[PDB]
Amino acid sequence: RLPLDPTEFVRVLTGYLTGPRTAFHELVSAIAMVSRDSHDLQVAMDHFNRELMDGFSAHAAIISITQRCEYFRNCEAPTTQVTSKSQIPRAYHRRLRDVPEGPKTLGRGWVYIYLTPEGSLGLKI
Repeated sequence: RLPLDPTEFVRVLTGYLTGPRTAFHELVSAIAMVSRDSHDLQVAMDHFNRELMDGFSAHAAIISITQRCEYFRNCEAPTTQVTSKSQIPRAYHRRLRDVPEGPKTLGRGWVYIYLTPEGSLGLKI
């Protein structure tokens, strides 16, 4: 069999989501981006399937990885670079906040630290 890579991880987990793309899709993508190898991805995936088995929704399970899986819990939120604020999805605009110094952890709910030419805007879950 084939161990996981980020792309398949994102496809499997976001399969359980519906509706327009929201910060939950981005949280899935952040979890995939921030893992160090296939082992972290299958930790996150095993936990996700555990939480669905327990009857949690996909959304709850996704947040539950950031809370209960110890690696992702203590992980710096990933950085995305954009040419401007305009290329950040529009629905996120109202929730963007400026970003502190130091640990912008996934456990504390961060998803993306966007990099813009004038500012470093953070998006929470």
